[PDB]
Amino acid sequence: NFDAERDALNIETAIKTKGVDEVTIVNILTNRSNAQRQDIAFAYQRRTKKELASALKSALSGHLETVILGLLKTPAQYDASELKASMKGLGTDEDSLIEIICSRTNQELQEINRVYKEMYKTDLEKDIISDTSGDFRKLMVALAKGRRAEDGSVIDYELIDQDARDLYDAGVKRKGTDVPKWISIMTERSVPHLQKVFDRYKSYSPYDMLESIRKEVKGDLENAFLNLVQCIQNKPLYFADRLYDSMKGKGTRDKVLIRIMVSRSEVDMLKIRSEFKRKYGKSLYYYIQQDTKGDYQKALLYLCGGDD
Repeated sequence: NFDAERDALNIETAIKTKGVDEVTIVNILTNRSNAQRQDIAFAYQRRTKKELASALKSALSGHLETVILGLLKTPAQYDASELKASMKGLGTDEDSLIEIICSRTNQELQEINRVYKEMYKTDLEKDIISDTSGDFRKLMVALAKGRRAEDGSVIDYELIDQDARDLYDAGVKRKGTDVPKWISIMTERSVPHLQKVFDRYKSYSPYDMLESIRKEVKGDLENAFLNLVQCIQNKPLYFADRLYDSMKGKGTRDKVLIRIMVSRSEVDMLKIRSEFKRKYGKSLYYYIQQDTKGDYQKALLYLCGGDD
């Protein structure tokens, strides 16, 4: 059962069923890859004459709408749209903002940039500028460029030690504000490289990288750098934490959990589950199931993908 024509027919049926049949809509869409869902949208329009995203908007509501509409976007469109979303307000959610931009590669970031401009008729860099300020704007602008180095074949041990010390020297030896130095090293070196930088940093600081930050820069670049480093060091662990933080406490910050599950079900969902189990003892399946209800939850559970 990947047959677009049959998928589109079953969804048309399910959408025109008196009172909609969400069970079917969810069983189909959360069990097809992003590419497969694109062929279904196509075949659905071809078949019904209306766009599928449009048909589901009318058919669906609450959190399930949000989940299903997101899934229909290609990854770049999705990211593009969640960057718009999260940078509205003064430009509010600075966490969500790194979440989306840390954790994409240079090439995903060129697509995001290109599409963003297309959907919103304005460069991503301009809204970041509008919706952020101070050093956070300088950081986000530079990340969004997606200009990290790629990879030298042998591990470039030479440059690591230099960066390690330089981060320590700018951050906490000299210390006020050679924050530019932090911005550049954190944005222009490859992830693997920076992972090693974070290990060798321990040699220079009495604290590990994360501990060293706690107390430095306060201006969001404290909290923004705690997020970026976790994200570089260990993406699965990073999303696992953010997933848990969204589901902890009375109720749920359903934006973060939805975005993550939709955005990561095809990238590293298995490692995320793995890490989540070890760090909190319970599986991701379980907190979701518990913390969500209805067709909404089984849509997440399907995107979670497995009972652990």
